[PDB]
Order: sequence, then C-alpha cells, then structure tokens
Amino acid sequence: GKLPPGPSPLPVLGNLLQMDRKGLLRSFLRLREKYGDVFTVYLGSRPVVVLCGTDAIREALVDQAEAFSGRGKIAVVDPIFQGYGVIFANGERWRALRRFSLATMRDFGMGKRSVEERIQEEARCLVEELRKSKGALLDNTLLFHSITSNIICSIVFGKRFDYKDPVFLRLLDLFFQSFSLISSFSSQVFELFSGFLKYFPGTHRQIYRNLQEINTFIGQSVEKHRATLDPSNPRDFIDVYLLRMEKDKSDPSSEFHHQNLILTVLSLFFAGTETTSTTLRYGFLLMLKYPHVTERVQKEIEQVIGSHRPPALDDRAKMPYTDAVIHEIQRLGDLIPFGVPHTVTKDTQFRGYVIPKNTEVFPVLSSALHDPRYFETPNTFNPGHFLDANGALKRNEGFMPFSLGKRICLGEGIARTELFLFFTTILQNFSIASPVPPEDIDLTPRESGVGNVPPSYQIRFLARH
Ligand code: HEM
Ligand SMILES: *C(=O)Cc1ccc(C(C)(C)C)cc1
Repeated sequence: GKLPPGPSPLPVLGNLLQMDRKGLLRSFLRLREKYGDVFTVYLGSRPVVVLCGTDAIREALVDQAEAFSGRGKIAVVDPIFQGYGVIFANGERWRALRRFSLATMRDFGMGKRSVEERIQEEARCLVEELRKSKGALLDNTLLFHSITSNIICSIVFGKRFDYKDPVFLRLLDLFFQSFSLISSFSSQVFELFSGFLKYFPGTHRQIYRNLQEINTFIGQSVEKHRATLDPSNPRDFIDVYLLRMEKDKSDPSSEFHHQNLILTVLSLFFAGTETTSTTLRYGFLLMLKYPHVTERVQKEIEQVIGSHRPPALDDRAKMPYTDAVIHEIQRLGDLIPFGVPHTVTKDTQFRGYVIPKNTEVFPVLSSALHDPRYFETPNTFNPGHFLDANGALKRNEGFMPFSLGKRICLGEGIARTELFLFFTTILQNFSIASPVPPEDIDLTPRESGVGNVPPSYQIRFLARH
C-alpha cells in the first residue's frame, strides 16, 4: 500500500532540501500545502508521518487511538531519558508508569481538593510576593515558574520552596534555559543529523548538562526521603515509589528501577513546572496587548467572585468569558506546536495508506489550534471562538493543546486548574501595565521549535482597592 505522499528523500539527508529554513514547524506547514493534510517527510534516514488539521489528528489519535499510542525519541533529550521515565517510556513500562504516576498524584491532590487548596494557597503567596514589590518593573518569568512548580513539588517532593530560596531558583533557571535550548534552532537541526552532530560540542550538550544537574538534585532528594521513609504514612510521589519498590523485592522485571524514579520525577518536575507557567506568561502578554479583554475579565471576577475571597475552582463554571480567554490564551499560545513524537505500534491502515510498525507520527497540534475549518479568524486572539450566541462556553473540536488519545497529558487536570486559579487571583488583586503600548506588543515567539517560548517582557502588577 505504501506510505502517505511526501517529497522523495535523498540518501542520508532525506528531505533536508524540501525543509524550510525557519524551522520544523514552518517546514511541515509548507509541505502540507503541496502534499496535503497527511504526508511523509524524511528527517534524515527517518520516515515520519505528519498529521495536519483537526480531523487528521483525531482520526488517528482518537479513533484508532490504539495504534497511534507509541512514543518517539526527541533528539536532544533522548540522551538523558533513553526510553525511560513516564514521558518517554513505551509499552508495558509506560502503561505501568502512567498507571502509577497518574494514581500517585490522586493520592496527594489530583482528586482536586488538597491540590486546589495548595494552588489557592500558592496564589496567596504570589499576591503577597507581588504586592511587596510595590508594582515596579519585574520579569515575571522566574516568579511564574515558581508558583506552578511548587504545585508539582507539593506532590512529588512534599515540600515547597521559597520564592527566593537559592537552590530553588537554580532549579527553575535550569528548566527555563533547558526549554529554550530544546526549542532552539540547533535542537531542530540536531533532530535530523544527531548521529553526526552528537560527536561535536553544541547546544544539545549544554542540554545534557542542565538536565543532569536537575537529576543530581532529584537523586539527592530521593535519598533524603529514603532515609526517612515511613510506610504507614507516605508523604509524596517519592515515598510511594520507594514503597512500590519495596513491595517488589525480588521481581527483576518490575518496571520500577532507580532509573524510572530518577527519570519519571524528572519528567513530572519538568513538565509540571515548565509549560503550565510559560502559558501563564504568554497569557499576561496578551493581557497587556488587548486590555479591553482584561477589564472584562475583571468585571467577571467581580460579578462572580467579588473582592473578599480567593477565586475557587467551581467559580470557573460561572465565568464563561474568563474561561474563554483562558482557552484562547492556550490556543494561540501553542507551547507544543508539533506535540510529542508519536509512533504506531501495529502496522496501521490509515486513510488508505499503510504505516509500518514503529514508524513515527508527528501530530501537528498547532495546525489544529489554527484550523480555519474549526476557527473563524484563527490568526487573532479571540475569546469569541469559545462562546455561543448567548455568551456561554462553547466546546471546539479543534482545541487540543493537551493533545488527544491514550497519550493525553497527565497535567490536563492540574494545569487547567493552575491556569484558572492563577489567572484570576492575580487579576483580582492586580492590574497589569507595561511601557510597551498594546499596539507595539509582539507575540512572536522568541524561540519556535518543539516548544514555543514567548519573548521575555517587563511588566508590573499594580495593587487594587
Ligand atoms: C499548560 C500546561 C501543559 C500543557 C499545555 C501540556 C502539554 C502536553 C502535551 C502536548 C503532551 C504530549 C501530547 C502527546 O503525547 O501527544 C503532554 C504529556 C505529558 N504531560 Fe504535559 N502539559 C502541561 C502541563 C503538565 C503538567 C502540570 C504535568 C504534571 C504535573 C504534565 C505531565 C505530563 C506527562 C507525564 C506527559 C506524558 C504522558 C504520556 O506520555 O503518556 N504536563 N503534555
Ligand atoms: C512544557 O512541558 C514544556 C516541555 C515539554 C516537554 C519537555 C520534554 C519532553 C521533557 C523535553 C520539556 C519541556
């Protein structure tokens, strides 16, 4: 039957000649226009099936969600992970690392209460930290990273850190830079010709280091727990893991090594801290660019929540507009443009084509968030996309920033919450302004790649009365 259509690949370099010089994302979209919604591009000696548009990403990830449930390697970070840990695990190892990781969070707040009170509590510390700066010029990057990070730490590490704790900031600064580098041009280059470049110095190297430092700290805490582990009273993801580890003294085919702990924690620590926050950050840029939206987002925080209490979770259900503004931020944000590398397990008959077992599939999520089919004016910040004539939230098929299928984000729950509770609580005690006029605001991503890092802007949170 053969693979989907796609430019013929030269030996070794593959389609290095049909790519675009702007990046993997821009390259895929250009290939889409000539070869369709489902095409095969060769990233080196690698045949990968690209999926563009809402319908093409669902017909695979949702309706044949079993064949497309495989995970692929990422050039730069594969060295660290090597198929280990919950994010890059595959097969039985994955199923059980998800089964665990997922149900571990549930034991510590993923049931959305003891976590809500944690997020709420964190916002309280944010509001106090910001109010203390008297609303001067600050880069909200390292501070937003903190609030979202402490939420996964409240679960995976038990403790939380201080916004000024030295060891804590170093951890966060690493996650910030490690994400930029991974999303940089060279990382996308390294994706194609890793087999050659991996012998020379470059960014892919400073990535290995950066993460190995967070690994050093991870193990350093894993031991700090080990020596104080009380079985009758597990404290966090670690303890429970060390326990599921103790209940398997003999089985050498348990998928719970020291490896999977050091690497699963890394995944949750990273993922949890990182994307939830850059989304909060990208968000507040829009909130400066389209201020009339900010005012209306506040008029709702007022009409529904008031000024006395904090924003609680159930409040989101009674704030249609604000739920849409968050949704749109998340849509035009698009922190993970082409998703995380998928692969097919079985030989998959799909749209007339046959995709070989273990062939990689790239779900172009960005192409679904921007599908003209499912969005009027896809190219502009528009809270209306998610509103019916009445003014109540309207589900949109094309809204998948967390992706779809048996491989959907675990942070779906905590993230969407962190977003809302953090977005409102801030806008409830602060109003934002920047020296850069709404007209001169440039949403254009400082770095566009596997991730989509927004520029770093100066902003100030002005107290309210
Ligand atoms: C705005 C916030 C977030 C966004 C947009 C996001 C997005 C994504 C995406 C696109 C994927 C992979 C999609 C795919 O497999 O096709 C993913 C997977 C994953 N996320 Fe996130 N994420 C966010 C926050 C979080 C948080 C807070 C956590 C944990 C606390 C987390 C943990 C994970 C894990 C463990 C996976 C891999 C699951 C698997 O491979 O089966 N993420 N996320
Ligand atoms: C949000 O999570 C940013 C992000 C996503 C995925 C990764 C990995 C997959 C660990 C490289 C890093 C940062």
